[PDB]
Order: sequence, then C-alpha cells, then structure tokens
Amino acid sequence: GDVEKGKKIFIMKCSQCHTVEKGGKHKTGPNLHGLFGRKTGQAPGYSFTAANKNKGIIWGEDTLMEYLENPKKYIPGTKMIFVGIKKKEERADLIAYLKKATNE
Ligand code: MH0
Repeated sequence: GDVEKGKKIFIMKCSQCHTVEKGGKHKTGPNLHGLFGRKTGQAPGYSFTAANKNKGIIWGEDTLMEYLENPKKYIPGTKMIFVGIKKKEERADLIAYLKKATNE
C-alpha cells in the first residue's frame, strides 16, 4: 500500500476520467482536490451528484475501501460509472497514492 505502486492503479483504471493536478482541471470526472478529511457533492466546480455529501462519514482509508468494492451501493446515487475493484491490495495502494497527491 504505497504511492509508487498506487499510481499504477489510478493511471490504469481511473485517470481516463479523473485528475489529481494542483490548481485543478475538469474531465469525465473530478480533480480529487483535497478529497481526504471531508464529504464531497458540493465543490465550486466538482461533484454534482450529492449522496457524496449526505453519506454521514468522510473519505478515508476504510471508507474508500468499501466504496471501491462496489461504488453505486455505498453511494446510492452517483455518476461514478465503475463496477468494483476485486482486490483489497490494489485498493490499498490506490488510497496510499491519493493521500500523497490530493494533500500535496
Ligand atoms: C469515468 C467513467 C469514471 C471512472 C472510470 C472513474 C474511476 C475512478 N473513480 Fe470516480 N467518479 C466520480 C466520483 C468519484 C469519487 C468522489 C469524487 C468527488 O466527489 O469529488 C471518488 C473518490 C472516485 N470517483 C474515485 C475513483 C477511482 C479511484 C477510480 C478508479 C478505480 C464521479 C461522481 C462525481 C459527480 O457527481 O460529478 C464521476 C462522474 C466519476 C467518474 C469516473 N470515475
């Protein structure tokens, strides 16, 4: 579960829709800008589906694991078009990379 292993998850499955670039840009999906320590569904340019706001718990290390197991069930109302990440090891490298890049 680290950054260098973890970018090889996001760049493969995710970067086709998302970015993690400082100063922000827009794609099929949001820029992840300061994702950790918050709920989303509200930002000046991002997260237009809002079950992301109403889920009662933040993005963190054991909430992204269970979201990424099956997205449309953990957030029952999202534009996240992705079925689920079968491995927990890959989810753990992915979350590690995002904690380095979203806080940067
Ligand atoms: C484009 C079809 C698409 C792919 C592929 C994709 C992969 C991954 N996502 Fe997505 N994603 C959305 C929301 C999230 C989300 C919350 C972001 C926020 O609220 O700012 C997270 C943490 C996340 N996605 C993570 C991953 C990830 C890792 C991968 C690869 C496994 C939304 C919903 C936001 C909105 O309402 O606009 C969209 C549109 C979305 C698209 C895609 N994600």
